[PDB]
Amino acid sequence: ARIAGINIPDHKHAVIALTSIYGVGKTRSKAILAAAGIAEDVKISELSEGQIDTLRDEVAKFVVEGDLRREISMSIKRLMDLGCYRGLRHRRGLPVRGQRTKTNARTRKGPRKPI
RNA sequence: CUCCCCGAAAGCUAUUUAGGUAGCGCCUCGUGAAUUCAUCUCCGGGGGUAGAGCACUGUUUCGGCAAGGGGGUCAUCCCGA
Ligand SMILES: [K+]
Ligand SMILES: [K+]
Ligand SMILES: [K+]
Ligand SMILES: [K+]
Ligand SMILES: [K+]
Ligand SMILES: [K+]
Ligand SMILES: [Mg+2]
Ligand SMILES: [Mg+2]
Ligand SMILES: [Mg+2]
Ligand SMILES: [Mg+2]
Ligand SMILES: [Mg+2]
Ligand SMILES: [Mg+2]
Repeated sequence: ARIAGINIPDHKHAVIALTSIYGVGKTRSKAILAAAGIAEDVKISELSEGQIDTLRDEVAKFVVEGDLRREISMSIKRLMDLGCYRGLRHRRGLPVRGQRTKTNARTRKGPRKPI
């Protein structure tokens, strides 16, 4: 119950439990169990250590966790120092994908700030 | 009424005490006991004043160095220069 440096739940199906890894969604979690030869509905509790290791190498094929967290942070970093319009939206906390800001946009702005 | 000898104090402590009083200090008279007491010289002592000084406690002026702080020029998301 220790993959990619983190601990994954033991009472959950293998397909659901693997999604606890930053960088592995339901699709990738479905591919890994396929690449290892394990069913999806099997709890990782009753998984032999001879099987967990066969999952760890497959997870190594993907850029997950801190390496992904550094790639995403670098991508944003590249826009912000560039001065491009997208990086200016990241600077000012506004939405970047051309959404309306007259109303809404509270996910990027946060809760309301009275005058 | 007279003569002879010595000769103060106006301090301390306490006091419904403060211009009163009490004990002590200072005056007198008597008795007793030590080279007892004083001056000077030499010897043994502690000292924290005068003066001086500025390590300490504070205060003070000038210069040097400078953490830092602030005021600005950009930068500005974080940086920062
Ligand atoms: K818009
Ligand atoms: K008296
Ligand atoms: K007497
Ligand atoms: K004599
Ligand atoms: K002497
Ligand atoms: K001094
Ligand atoms: Mg999806
Ligand atoms: Mg639109
Ligand atoms: Mg006389
Ligand atoms: Mg009384
Ligand atoms: Mg009276
Ligand atoms: Mg003096």
